[PDB]
Amino acid sequence: MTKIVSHRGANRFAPENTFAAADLALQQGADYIELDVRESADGVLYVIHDETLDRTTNGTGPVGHMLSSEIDTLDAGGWFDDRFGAIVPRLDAYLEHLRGRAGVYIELKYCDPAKVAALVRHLGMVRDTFYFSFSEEMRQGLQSIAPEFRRMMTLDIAKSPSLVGAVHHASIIEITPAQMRRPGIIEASRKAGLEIMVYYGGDDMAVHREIATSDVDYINLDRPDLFAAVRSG
Amino acid sequence: MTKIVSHRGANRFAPENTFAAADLALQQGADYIELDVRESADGVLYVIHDETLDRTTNGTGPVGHMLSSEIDTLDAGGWFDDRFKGAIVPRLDAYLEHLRGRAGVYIELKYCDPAKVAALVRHLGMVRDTFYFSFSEEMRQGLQSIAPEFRRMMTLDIAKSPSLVGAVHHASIIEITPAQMRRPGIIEASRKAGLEIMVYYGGDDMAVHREIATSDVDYINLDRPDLFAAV
Amino acid sequence: MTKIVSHRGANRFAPENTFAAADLALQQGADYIELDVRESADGVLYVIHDETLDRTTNGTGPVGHMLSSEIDTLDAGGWFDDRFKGAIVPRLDAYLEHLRGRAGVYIELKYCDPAKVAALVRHLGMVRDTFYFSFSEEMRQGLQSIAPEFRRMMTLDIAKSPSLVGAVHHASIIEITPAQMRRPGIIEASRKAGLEIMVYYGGDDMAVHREIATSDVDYINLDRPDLFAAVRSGMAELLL
Amino acid sequence: MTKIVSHRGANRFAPENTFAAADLALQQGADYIELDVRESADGVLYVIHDETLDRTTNGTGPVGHMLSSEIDTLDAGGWFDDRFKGAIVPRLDAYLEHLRGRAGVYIELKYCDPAKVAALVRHLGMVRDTFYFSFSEEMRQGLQSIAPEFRRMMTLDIAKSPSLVGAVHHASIIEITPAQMRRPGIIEASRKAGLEIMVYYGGDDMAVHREIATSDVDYINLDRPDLFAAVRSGM
Amino acid sequence: MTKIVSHRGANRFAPENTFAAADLALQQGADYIELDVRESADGVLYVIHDETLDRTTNGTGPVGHMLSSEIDTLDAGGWFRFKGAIVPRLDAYLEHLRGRAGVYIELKYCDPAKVAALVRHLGMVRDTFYFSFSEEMRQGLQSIAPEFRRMMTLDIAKSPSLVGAVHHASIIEITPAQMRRPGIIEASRKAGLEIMVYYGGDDMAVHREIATSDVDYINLDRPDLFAA
Amino acid sequence: MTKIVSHRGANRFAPENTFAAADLALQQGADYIELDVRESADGVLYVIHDETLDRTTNGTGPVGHMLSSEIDTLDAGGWFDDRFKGAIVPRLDAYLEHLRGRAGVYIELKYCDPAKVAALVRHLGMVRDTFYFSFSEEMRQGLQSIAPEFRRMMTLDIAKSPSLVGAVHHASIIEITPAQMRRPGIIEASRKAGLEIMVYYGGDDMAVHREIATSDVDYINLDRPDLFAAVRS
Repeated sequence: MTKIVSHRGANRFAPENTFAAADLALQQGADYIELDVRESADGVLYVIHDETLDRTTNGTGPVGHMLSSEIDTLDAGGWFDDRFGAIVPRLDAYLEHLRGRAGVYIELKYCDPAKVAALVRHLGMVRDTFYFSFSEEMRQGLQSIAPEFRRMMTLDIAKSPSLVGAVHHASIIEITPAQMRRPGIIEASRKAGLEIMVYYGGDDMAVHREIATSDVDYINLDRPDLFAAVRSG
Repeated sequence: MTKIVSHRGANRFAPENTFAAADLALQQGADYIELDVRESADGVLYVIHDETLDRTTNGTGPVGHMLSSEIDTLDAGGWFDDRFKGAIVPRLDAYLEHLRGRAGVYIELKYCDPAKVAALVRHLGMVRDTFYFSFSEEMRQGLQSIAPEFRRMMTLDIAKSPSLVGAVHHASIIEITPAQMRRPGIIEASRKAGLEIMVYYGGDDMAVHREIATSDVDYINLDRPDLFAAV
Repeated sequence: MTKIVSHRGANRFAPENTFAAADLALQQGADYIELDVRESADGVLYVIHDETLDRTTNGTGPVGHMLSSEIDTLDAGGWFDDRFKGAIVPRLDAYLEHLRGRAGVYIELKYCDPAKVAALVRHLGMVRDTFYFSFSEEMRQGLQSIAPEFRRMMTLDIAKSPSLVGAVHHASIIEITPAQMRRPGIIEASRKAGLEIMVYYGGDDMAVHREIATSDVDYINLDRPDLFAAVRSGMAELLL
Repeated sequence: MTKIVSHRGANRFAPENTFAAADLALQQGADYIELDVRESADGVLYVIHDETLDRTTNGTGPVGHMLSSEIDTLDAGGWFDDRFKGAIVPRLDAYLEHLRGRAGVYIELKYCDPAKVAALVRHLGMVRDTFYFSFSEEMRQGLQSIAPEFRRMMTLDIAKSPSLVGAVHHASIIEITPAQMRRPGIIEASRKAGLEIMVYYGGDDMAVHREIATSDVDYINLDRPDLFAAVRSGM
Repeated sequence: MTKIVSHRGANRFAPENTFAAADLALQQGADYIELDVRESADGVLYVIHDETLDRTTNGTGPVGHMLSSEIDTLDAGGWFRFKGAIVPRLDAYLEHLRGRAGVYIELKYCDPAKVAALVRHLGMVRDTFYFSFSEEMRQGLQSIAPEFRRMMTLDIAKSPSLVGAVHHASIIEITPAQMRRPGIIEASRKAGLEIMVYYGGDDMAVHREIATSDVDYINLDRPDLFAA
Repeated sequence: MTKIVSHRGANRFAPENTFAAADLALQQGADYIELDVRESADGVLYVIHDETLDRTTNGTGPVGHMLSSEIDTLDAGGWFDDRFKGAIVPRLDAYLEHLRGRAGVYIELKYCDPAKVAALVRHLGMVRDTFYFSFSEEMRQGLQSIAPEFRRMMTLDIAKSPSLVGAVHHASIIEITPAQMRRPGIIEASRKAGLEIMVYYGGDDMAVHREIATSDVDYINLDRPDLFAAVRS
């Protein structure tokens, strides 16, 4: 049965990357929660997609340039609705809060891979966690510090299912719906012994079904509720 | 339920690292089969333990100095029982193709070329059902560089602590002696670490076998598949 | 005398990267066959240049997304000429075996598993007569830690300086444009560095071929073995 | 002015590797404190020398097979004296925080997770006033790839030459025996390489201490802070 | 106290990357002399910024394609009282500066092994730090000389806590705008980093700002002003 | 034909690793000169085998602990014979300078800075005419990381199989013993692996010399060039 990976939490009904967005996703049936990591000017791990506070908080400028004390005081939920001054979660709490409740797909944006390794190791969440990053710097870093961690590569970058493990040292391959459909793509990913996650952040119930129907291990989506119902069938 | 890992195949009643010994262990309920691998003078991958041929074949000297053509000649069963005269020193090549689909494989690199092992396993598509280890640092470094994604294991005697099996030795699997399986905190520390757990037994004591089947262990490295299957 | 490196076979008279373009190249006096490698969806090493099958086959899309079983189906000659209707997309497998004992091979990795390439060559015993290159930094580093000892080359365009081919790029062979060949100190620096020199041309100006054949150059990476071979035979006589 | 490095603390008057030993050393004049890092079965960084609890605690067996829960239960002081019956096995956690701002710290990894150490140190902002070493190659290489910016030392016995401390061992500090210190070439060669100089001793000969203080050395890896402390003052 | 790093000498008063621009700046109170290094076709280190000879020489083309011999010929003073000024070999330039100042070496494109050997030989490790916009040059030197001092700009590291943890540098460089921002210097100090500020701006009003700030180095293009 | 590798120089007629012992070797027709490098306390690369200055000089103590200034002033010939009174321990600097153009150089690192070696050989343009080795894994890993290009040898004793001389020890040259040279499959395997072959002897049983010279061997690591040389003529 395909597991649900919630892309930045219950994105459509709660401020992305918030305990609320996260808690909501767990309610709608998400099996995993995806988050994005960044580091404050003073070395603290936070959950936030953008490089700057602007788009999703009461603050502005590079998160890398701000100290945590200030960051910990920003509003990260009012921009969505007044019903939400949610905090820019610290990977510290955000993870401890998720531990035991779900798996976490951690995507490094820019931070210290060592701190991530040390933390995940401290919490004992190695098995139930997997990594990725568009930053080559981050991948190599995490690849050198934590080879044993589960990581994933996109077919888009790997060029071939056979190279996801061989070249990108990953055990999970992310493919689009178009790639999911191509006959050999799944058989190949399977020959390579990869878990398979398909990315789709839309509303087409049909697409959700077709995925819940295919030989796929995960779905990285922006609407867990929909896929959860389709999985109901 | 604990999975069975046949150490050198059912060697108590068959020649170790032989198709016979392996098919035997397989028939006695083995879930995985463990191999020993070395490379010939001319780069061929063989399933043999000792560095030399003397002990388990009718040949002599270092395996690294004999051509594959001469090796495929030797008898790898005679020394054991007369009932084993044909017994060849299997080629990792053919040995894995055979097991491919009948069981899992635990490949211990004695001394060879990691690249050829990774090329081989990736071609047979046996990445998910195999794991590695070596007492040679050189071999582990090579394999670690060539195939980080590969599942591997470290023993507790080397890692010093379960918290270091993955963190320091990049292992996903931890192997422990039955004694260590007894220490209350060891199995728990390993689970905290998220490692798979395997115990090396291969004894006669059917009680220990039942004790391990009882504990929260994932695999049991064995010399007597027969016994454990019953339990 | 200068050695000839056939750029993806005698491509001007045969479908590039094809057993046909290669045999032609051999018959025409080439000492090395240059070939491009990519990997199928299921990990089979193939000889083909483009990322997609569209141009040199009757198939379409990325090769990385198609299973070798269907790939072996395609026709890699038909597009060049009716004479080549059933040319297959060579499996590095067969190709290298067919070339072993017949020529040297210059293997350019486009995108594939370095481990498989190194493993295959070590098995055929072809490490002395093959050299590598790749435009993909990822492929280069992969092969650099997997096969530090293989023979490799770097372009001056990338190395910036002959002295950096081996120093920074770990290569023992430098590739140069005809223009850089003419620069007085380039061939000399490369010589001080202990590098083998290769000039990439592949045009059809007889003058250039004769010039190159006349310079202090070890190899000529070209598109027309027929031309350079003539010029070279001419040199051979004088050599007598 | 030669700075003093207290090897496992004032181990000559207090149970080694305990806060008691650390504060005592601080008082005898210590500039730096030396620890040894091990790791519990569940990944908690502890300050204890031996691979086994036996010799310096009321616990027995490998430190790596025991959960922090039980370790935090041991008596790392009683064996030394009744005055210290209380003593606990210091978690690198708190031990470091307690020293931060009060003294420099020489961290010697026995066997543990380099990553856990590098993260802890960065989080505590103690990068600068701290330096590392280890006799485990596995440990040094682990730390070398994870934290190459850290300050670290190499013993001459291993580096063979002073010009190889940095070039081959990537170290910034060279440890020298009082003997090797005497050779006029050793010290000058070290300085040429831009190295810091530390002399390991831990002996009680006021004779030696005087000489070391005499020499052109930066640190002295001591076992008797009081002795050299007195000698330094006089100068 | 804040030290002065001369961005390839007093490039404003004398031909950049020259013994002249080095002496002048050194005389004006400069503490360090920043220099740009490239390698000739026959492998000789040379101080010159651009990849091509043109801009600051009577010779043309890439430096990488010219033999040291012919390069030694060129005059890198003309284009600026100076005329016979030569393109300095890192050999002489480094020996010439030893004992008189620190040296900030910025690798443009060359062999890190040659640089490390040279600096190790000359006993100049402690008084020198590195950088390079080239990932290749940085990884090369990082693997060859982990111990050398190096800097990463905040522009690239994104966070002060990442200058050492990710780019393995002990020196962080920043702009004045960044210098002005509160918690930046603070975070930089927590990471135990040395702080350098780039500013080739004559606004003597900012030179005053920097001076009063908690900086360690000032990589200026006009030493004189800051010296005042 | 077989190239001659003068192991430490003409051993029975001139103090090992000396200018005198090298020039003498060249006369007996040596093609290559094997050296042993060690670094002086102050960073100078010298040519000397032992870790200490005892056995081969009038000085004493580990070479690494003595400054170059001093070492330069020592006597490396008197120990051998009054004839070589004054022989100096050769800096790899001038020793390579002196050999460039007249011989191949087998540079065996004992314990020094691989970068210093690397830079030197690069500057003197002697990359093609030299190959390397070291029993020290520490030295081998460093040279390997700094100069993968350099040609290097590995003994079959260590590689366990000619097929691993390249694949694992990244070397193109395999040094074997006469004993192994006699074993059938060996030399052939080495050829299948495209390896250059070198045999170590240093003995004086001139029968063997010819056995080696009549074998498919490219190099001979000798103690007596004079002998093998004449067997060559």
